[PDB]
Amino acid sequence: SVTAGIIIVGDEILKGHTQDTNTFFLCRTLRSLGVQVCRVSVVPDEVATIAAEVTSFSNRFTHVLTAGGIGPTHDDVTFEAVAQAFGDELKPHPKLEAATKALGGEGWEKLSLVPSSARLHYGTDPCTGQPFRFPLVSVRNVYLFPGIPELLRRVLEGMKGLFQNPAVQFHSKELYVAADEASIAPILAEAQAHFGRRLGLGSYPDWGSNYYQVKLTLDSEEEGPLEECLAYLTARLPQGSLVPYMPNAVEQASEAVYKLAESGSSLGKKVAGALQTIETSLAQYSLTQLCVGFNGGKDCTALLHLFHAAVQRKLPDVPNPLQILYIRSISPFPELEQFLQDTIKRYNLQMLEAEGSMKQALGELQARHPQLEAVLMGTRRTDPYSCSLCPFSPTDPGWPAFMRINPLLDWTYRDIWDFLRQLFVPYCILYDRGYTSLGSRENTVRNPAPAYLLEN
Amino acid sequence: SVTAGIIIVGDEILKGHTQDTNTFFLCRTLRSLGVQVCRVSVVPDEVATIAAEVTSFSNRFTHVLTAGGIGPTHDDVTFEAVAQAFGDELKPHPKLEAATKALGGEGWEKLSLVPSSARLHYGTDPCTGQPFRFPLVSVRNVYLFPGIPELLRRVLEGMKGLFQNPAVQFHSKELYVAADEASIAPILAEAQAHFGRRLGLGSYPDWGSNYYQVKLTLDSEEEGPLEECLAYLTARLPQGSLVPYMPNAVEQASEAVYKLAESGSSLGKKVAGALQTIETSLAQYSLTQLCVGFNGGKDCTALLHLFHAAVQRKLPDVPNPLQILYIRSISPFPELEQFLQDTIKRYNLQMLEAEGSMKQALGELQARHPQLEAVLMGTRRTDPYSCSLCPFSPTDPGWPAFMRINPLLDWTYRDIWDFLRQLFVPYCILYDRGYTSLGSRENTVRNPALKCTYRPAYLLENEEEERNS
Repeated sequence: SVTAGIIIVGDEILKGHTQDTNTFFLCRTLRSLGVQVCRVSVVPDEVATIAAEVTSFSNRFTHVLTAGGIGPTHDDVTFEAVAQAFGDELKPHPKLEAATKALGGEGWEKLSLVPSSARLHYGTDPCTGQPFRFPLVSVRNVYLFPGIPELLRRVLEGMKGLFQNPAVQFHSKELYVAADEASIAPILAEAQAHFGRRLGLGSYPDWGSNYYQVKLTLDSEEEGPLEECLAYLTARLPQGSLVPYMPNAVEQASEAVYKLAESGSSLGKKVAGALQTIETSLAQYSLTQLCVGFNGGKDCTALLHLFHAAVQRKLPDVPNPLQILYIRSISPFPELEQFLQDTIKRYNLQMLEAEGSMKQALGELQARHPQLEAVLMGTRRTDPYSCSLCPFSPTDPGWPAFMRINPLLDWTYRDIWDFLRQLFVPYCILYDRGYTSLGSRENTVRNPAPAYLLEN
Repeated sequence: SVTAGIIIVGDEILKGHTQDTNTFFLCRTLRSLGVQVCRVSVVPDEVATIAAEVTSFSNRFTHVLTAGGIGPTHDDVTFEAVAQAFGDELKPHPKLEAATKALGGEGWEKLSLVPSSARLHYGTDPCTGQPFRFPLVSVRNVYLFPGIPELLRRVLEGMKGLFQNPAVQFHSKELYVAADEASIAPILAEAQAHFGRRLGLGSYPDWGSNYYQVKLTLDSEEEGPLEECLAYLTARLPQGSLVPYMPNAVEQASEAVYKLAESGSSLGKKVAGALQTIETSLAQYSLTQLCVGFNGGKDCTALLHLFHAAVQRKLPDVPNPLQILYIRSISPFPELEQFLQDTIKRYNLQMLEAEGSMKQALGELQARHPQLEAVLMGTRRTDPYSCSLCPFSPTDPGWPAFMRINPLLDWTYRDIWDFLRQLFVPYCILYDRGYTSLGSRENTVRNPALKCTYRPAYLLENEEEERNS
């Protein structure tokens, strides 16, 4: 049981000028090394305050790690505070003097003025593989790191040996629960009691996903207790509470979709057909010549995901940035605003927004890009004009002439939903609230008393 | 003098599972309101520890703001901790009971079990305009916020009136100094003494810039002292320490480049000519047909900047990412690779990678991209082959068929460096370290002329000395 406390010295973080990113790194790294972090404290550049906090933490924890305040200016007073807390006196340390002298050493006198009882630790910068400029100063069980975030990460990585607890290795499991915290709290209490000291079970909500509301976290020093509690909980919790959620969209999406295609299942065959059409799309036109019609709904969501999967594997070496065509005609829904920005961010899309009917946007697009010659469409066999549609249907004479590709032409509503949910693809949350179609504000209603249970 | 302490509750934050973002929002918000935050504290889900910190912060500071631990599980124990801290007893507050009963209220009894001395503060959620689900719980000068960052931001926005200090207004301003921290340390000490408690002066280094090393920070309740200190320091500090640097190398570059072109100066004329060639390029081919040859160096940096300005002027609508072709030295420098990575995000470029001879990379490209037909080049007329070169030159017969466009043909080394620095365009750090020309690792060395512990590249006064390194 090796514990540690952290003291971050910085006026700026308290003021709000800059955000604190050192604390997350320090905590994560120390967790990996086998050290239990018990407290964190942000304090201003004041000698008395820093000295009090150092004294308390030193008495209470095995290791103490301070970040910031060892500069050459007047506001840098960590060394002085550490001197005070331990009744030491500040003295120029010859080796730090030599370090400053090897370089320019103008006005660096304060950088070598450290507590008399200090000890130096030399290490290797992981980025350069060469030794650091200055060694790490320690006093009793207090290690004085710099505040510069890049340098802090480098120095901690270089000197992490100093903190490794060999006796302890931490093992952790994550679980996604679709129920709110209130419903499962009793089961968690019972499980924690039954297991007691062996493992720590915690819970916290994370709000922005279609597949879980709460995240359970299991922690232990050994691997076994984690699975034992997994079994206990899978039993106690109602069946299906847990979700095997994976971040797929960005990278695994390519191979995950292809795997679903090669599987011998109905949905697998539908995916295989859509992907064959999309591959032909890539073979007739350059991607600079293709664009995906995206209104925000599911059909367009699935189309975009399939196009991404196909593009990646077909064209890994080329940058292949995705282009989409977005039409607004009615005052956007709030959920739609959020989803559209999120989607373009995830996929790194190119939005050429015309506002009106699709044909109008198509004219605008012909104007903006002379190379574009074809549009991918999420039209389907359930959508009217269904008998006339072909996988490749050319644009009407009046409209601006583009050749439309309909990979999802034979896909059915049930298939769209199976495909989206099985791979955990994100979609507009309104669908989860009982709306079967995303339309204008006057157009939208809920037919059920989720959307993915409606049969037709 | 309204002071505030902050207590962040949650084991997960400490273990490293998740990062804490509540603290930045709380600190920024409280400063905007006129409240000085004196401490922040992260504590585990333990009653004793939370209660100790609560007692301490309450006795010492005007406001105490707690985030987390008011959930319905057992590991959430803020209410009980506060009860302990003030010797109070937990008793259900009927209004919170009515709230929990209004909805299903399954397992929500713990959400209505608060200290007997609790006070409720009702508000309205700024996103929905609807009243909050639950009110903000207060005990003494201790305010119990939820832990979910989205919901906490909503709640703080709704009820921030509770903390507004009318007596105080904060003024803050930052300065960019091209000097090491040690050199200005004495001047900063003297200025701070001279101003005493009128104004608060801090300094911190910022590492990723070609134009400044340190950032000075002035904080006060009035504007006058800030301007006074600006004058004091501008006088005390050696000349040129202060720089009017602005991070508009991309958004405002469009207007700036053309402004410099319209100037009747040697450099202005050079920029106008390069831009004329580039505009002609855009008039001949579509952007899908163009790409910028970019090796990371100075010439390509300036070329990309000019090309960007021209594109944003003629086609402000066209969002297309500009395409660039990168050739990798048999042994690239790491710093140059990093600068190229930083650049691809700055300008949002699309990279058509290729290695080997220019001829080889072009052979691969015409396969990867058939639609592409022309390449912009940062070549300059140093050697005779380039003096023979023309602005629009096709590739030799052997090479693959592309049209090379050389807008920078007549530019001189001094002009390149002036164009980059005057507009504060970012460039590879290696040039500042004494390299005047970046080639493969085994061929290039810090330029000896620039040694004295090496001087920047943009001070070398002779253009011919750049060529030898």
